[PDB]
Amino acid sequence: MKFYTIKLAKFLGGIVRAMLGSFRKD
Repeated sequence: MKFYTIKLAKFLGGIVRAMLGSFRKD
């Protein structure tokens, strides 16, 4: 494949945490 598929997945998987990480439980 474009191999960029794995790269993007990581990129999103990096931001996904950042979003949730943005909001703190307490």
